Amino acid sequence: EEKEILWNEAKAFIAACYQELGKAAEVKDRLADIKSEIDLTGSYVHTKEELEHGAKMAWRNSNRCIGRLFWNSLNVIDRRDVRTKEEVRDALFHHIETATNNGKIRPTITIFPPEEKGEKQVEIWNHQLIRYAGYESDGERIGDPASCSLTAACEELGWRGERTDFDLLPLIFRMKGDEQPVWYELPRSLVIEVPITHPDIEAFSDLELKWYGVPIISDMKLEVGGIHYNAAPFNGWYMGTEIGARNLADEKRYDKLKKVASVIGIAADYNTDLWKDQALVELNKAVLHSYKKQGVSIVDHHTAASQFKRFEEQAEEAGRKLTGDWTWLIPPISPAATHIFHRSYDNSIVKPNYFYQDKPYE
Amino acid sequence: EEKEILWNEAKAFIAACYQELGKAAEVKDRLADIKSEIDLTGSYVHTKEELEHGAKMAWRNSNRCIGRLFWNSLNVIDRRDVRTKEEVRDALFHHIETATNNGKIRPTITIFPPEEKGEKQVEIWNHQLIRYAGYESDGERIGDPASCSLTAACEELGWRGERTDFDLLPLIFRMKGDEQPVWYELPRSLVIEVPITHPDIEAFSDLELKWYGVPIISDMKLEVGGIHYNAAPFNGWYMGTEIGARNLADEKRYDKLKKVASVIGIAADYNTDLWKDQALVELNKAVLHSYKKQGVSIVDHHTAASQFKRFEEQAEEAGRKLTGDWTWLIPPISPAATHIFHRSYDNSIVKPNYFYQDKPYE
Ligand code: HEM
Ligand code: HEM
Ligand SMILES: CCN(CCc1ccc(NC(=N)c2cccs2)cc1)Cc1cccc(NC(=N)c2cccs2)c1
Ligand SMILES: CCN(CCc1ccc(NC(=N)c2cccs2)cc1)Cc1cccc(NC(=N)c2cccs2)c1
Ligand SMILES: C[C@H](O)[C@H](O)[C@H]1CNc2nc(N)[nH]c(=O)c2N1
Ligand SMILES: C[C@H](O)[C@H](O)[C@H]1CNc2nc(N)[nH]c(=O)c2N1
Ligand SMILES: [Cl-]
Ligand SMILES: [Cl-]
Repeated sequence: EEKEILWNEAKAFIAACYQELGKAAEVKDRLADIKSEIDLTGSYVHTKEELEHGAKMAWRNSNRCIGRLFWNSLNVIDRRDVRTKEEVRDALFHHIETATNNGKIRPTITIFPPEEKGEKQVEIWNHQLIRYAGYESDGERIGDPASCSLTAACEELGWRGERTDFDLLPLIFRMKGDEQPVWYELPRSLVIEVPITHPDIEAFSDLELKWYGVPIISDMKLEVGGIHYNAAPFNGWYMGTEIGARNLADEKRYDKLKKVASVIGIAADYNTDLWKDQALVELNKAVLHSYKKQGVSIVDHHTAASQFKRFEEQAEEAGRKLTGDWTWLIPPISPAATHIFHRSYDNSIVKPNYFYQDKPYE
Repeated sequence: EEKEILWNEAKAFIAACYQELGKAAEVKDRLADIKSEIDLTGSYVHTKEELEHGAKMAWRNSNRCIGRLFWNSLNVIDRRDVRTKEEVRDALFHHIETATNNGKIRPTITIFPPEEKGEKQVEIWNHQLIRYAGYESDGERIGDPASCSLTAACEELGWRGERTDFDLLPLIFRMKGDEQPVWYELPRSLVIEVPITHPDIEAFSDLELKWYGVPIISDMKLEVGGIHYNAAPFNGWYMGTEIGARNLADEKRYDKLKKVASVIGIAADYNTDLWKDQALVELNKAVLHSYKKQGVSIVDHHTAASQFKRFEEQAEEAGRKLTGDWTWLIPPISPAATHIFHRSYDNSIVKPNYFYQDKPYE
C-alpha cells in the first residue's frame, strides 16, 4: 500500500510535469526507470528538473497563497547532498543571504533530503528561519506569543534569550540519529530588520516597533510525486497586512493598536469612533512606508490582489483549473475593496503542494 | 410526495417549536389535527403562536446574519387576513411606520398569506420596501445600479423616476388573479433619511450623500414547517459597514471612495498609500456619526460582532447547535479585529429559515 501510494503519485506527477516541460515523450521510459527503482529501493530520486518544477507546481497549488502569480520564477536550491549539521546550518545561513539579496528579496526554496520510510533525515524546529522569541512568565508577556513554546523548548537546550520584545531565535534542527536538536545563533549581519516609522506622524517611532525583512517558512512539508520533503524552507516577500494587520495588531500577538491610537492622537474609547479601524490603517501605512524607505521588498494588498487576478487569468489562459481558499485569500483589511471578496474559489487539494506536519516539540 | 414533504416538515417544526414553548404535551394532539387537515385540505394553518415563534426561529437559523442575538424579540405582525391590494399596500405602509418608530427602529416582520399549491397569493417585486432607483442609459449612470432592472420594470408600468441619485422606488406587487403588479408611491412622511456628514471634516457634506433609515427586506421566502410564506417583509437596523463599506463604496454601487478621498484631503494615486482603506474608514465613521446624530438606530461592526459572540454563548447555554456562514458574518472592514474571523462555523441549513426565491421580473 505504501509503495502503491508512491507509484500512483509518481505516475501522476511525472506525466503532468513532463507535459508542462514539453517532455511528454519521455514519460513512458522515465516511468519505467521509476517503477524499477521503487521495486528495488522502495523509493525513487527526482531529477533536478523534476524537483525544480515540482517546487514551482507546489507553490502554484497553494490555495491560501495570494502571491502565486510568480510561481514559475521560484529560485530552487537543491541541497539533497547534505549529511552533516554543519552543512545544514550553512545551507540555512546561505538561504537567508541569497533570498534577502540586500533587500531585493528573491523567492527561494532550499530542498533538503526527503523522508525515507517516513523517517526524517533533517528535522527543522523553527516555524520561520527568522522569528522573534516569546515569553509568558506569570503575567509578564514579552515578545511574540506565537513563539512561546518553541522559545521554551530552545531554553531547555542551553540557550537563553535576552527577553527583549525582539530576540531572534537561533536556528534549531535535529539530524537523523541524534536524540536532541542542535541550535545556532543567527549572525546578525545576515538579518535585515525594518524600524516602523510613519510618513506623516513623527511620534510613531515612539512605539519602537520593528519587523524582520524576510519571512522564511521552515516547517511545512513539500510533497512532490509521492516524495516527502519535510525539510524544505521557502520564502517570498511580505504582504503589508501580514505585519500591520496581524503580527503587530492581533491581541494574541503584539497587540499594538491601542498604542498606535495613542501616538496618532485619537481616542480609543468608543466602538463607534472606529478607532481600531483607523489605527489599523495608519499602522499598515507605516509598515509599507518603512519597508519601502529601507529598500526592502514588500507588497500592499491591493497590488497583491491585482497580481492574483492576473494569476487567475493565466490559469484560465493555460487551461489549468484554479484552486483557492477564499477565507485566506481575502486580506484582513478592506477585503471588499479587492476582487477576491466578490468571487468564489474551489478549495480542492492538488499535488504537488506544501502541507502542515506535526511539531517535533510540545 | 408534496403532501409528504409538508407532513414531514410539519412534524419536525411542531415538535421543536412546542418543545421551546414548554408546550411539549400538546404535540401529539396538534400533530393529529394537522394530519387530518392536510389529508382534507392539502395544507394546514399555523396558530398565532406557531407563526410567531416560527418567524423568530427562522431568524435564529439565518447563517449569514450577525444580528441574531435579538431573534426572540422580533415583532411579528400577522396579515394572513389580507385579500385586496389596498390591504396589502396599507399593511406595507404600516410596517414602515411601526418599524421606523421615529428612528428607534423595531425589528419587525409582516406575514402575508402563504403560497397554496406553490401559487402565490401576494407577490412582492421590491427587494426592499425602501430602496433607491437606478438608471443606466448609454454611459450615463444614475442612482443605485443594484436597482436598474427593477426600476426599468417599474417604468414599464407607467411610473417615472425623477432620475436623481436617490429616487425612492414605489411599492410594487401583484395579487393572485392579476396579470400585472400595481405600484404605489411611498408617502415621503413615512421615509426617514439620513444626510451623511462627518464629525470632524466639514467638507464631507459636499458629497451630498444620504441613505434611508430602515432596511426592510421584502423578497425572501419565510419557510415555517412546510408552509411557504413567499411574502413576509422583515427589517432590523443597519450595521454601519453595510452602508459605508458596501452600498456607498462598491464600484458596482455608488462608488464614492475617490470622492471621499478628495474631500478628506488625501491623494488617491498610489496603492501603497492605502487611500482606499483610509477613505473607507472615514466614510464609515461618517455613517455611524450621521445615524446617531439623527436619532436613527444603527450598530458598528465591533458592537455587532460583540453581540453575536453573546449569541454564540447563548446557543451553547441552551444546548442548541449553532450554524453560520463565516464568509458573510465577517465585516468588510477590519474583519480580523473581530472574534468571528478567528473561529469557524458550520454552514448547515436548518429550518425554519428565510430563503432566496426567483425574481418575478427580468
Ligand atoms: C512572493 C511573495 C509572496 C507573497 C506576497 C505571499 C503572500 C502570502 C500570504 C499573505 C499568505 C497568507 C499567510 C498568512 O496569513 O499567514 C500566503 C500563504 C502561503 N503562501 Fe504565499 N506569498 C508569497 C510567496 C510564496 C512562496 C514563494 C511560496 C512557496 C514556494 C508560498 C506558499 C504559500 C503557502 C504554502 C501558504 C499557506 C501557509 C499556511 O497554510 O499557513 N508563497 N502567501
Ligand atoms: C437587528 C438588526 C440586524 C442587523 C444589524 C443585522 C445584520 C445583518 C447583516 C449585516 C447581514 C448581511 C447583509 C448583507 O451583507 O447584505 C444580515 C443578513 C441577514 N439577516 Fe440580519 N440583521 C439584523 C436583523 C435581522 C432580522 C430582523 C432578520 C429577519 C427576521 C434578519 C435576517 C437576516 C437574513 C435572512 C440575512 C441574509 C440575507 C441574504 O442571504 O442575502 N436579520 N443581517
Ligand atoms: C504565522 C502565520 N503564517 C502561518 C500560519 C500558521 C501556520 C501553521 C500553524 N500551525 C500550528 N501548528 C498552530 C496553530 C496554532 C498555534 S500553532 C498555525 C498558523 C505564516 C506564513 C505562512 C505562509 C506565508 C507567509 N507569508 C509570506 N509572505 C511568506 C512566507 C514564506 C513564503 S511567503 C506567512
Ligand atoms: C443588498 C444586500 N443584501 C442582500 C444581498 C443579496 C440578496 C439577494 C441577491 N439575489 C439576486 N437575485 C442577485 C444577485 C446579483 C444581482 S441580483 C443578491 C444579493 C440586503 C440585505 C439582506 C439582509 C439584511 C440586510 N441588512 C440589514 N441590516 C437588514 C435588512 C432587513 C433586516 S436586517 C441587507
Ligand atoms: C477561522 C478562520 O478560517 C481562520 O482563523 C483564518 C481566517 N483567514 C485567514 N487568512 C489568513 N491569511 N491568515 C489567517 O491566519 C487566517 N485566519
Ligand atoms: C463570493 C463571496 O462569497 C460573496 O461575494 C460575499 C462575501 N461575503 C459577503 N458578506 C456579506 N455580508 N455581504 C456580501 O454581499 C458578501 N459577498
Ligand atoms: Cl509572518
Ligand atoms: Cl442594504
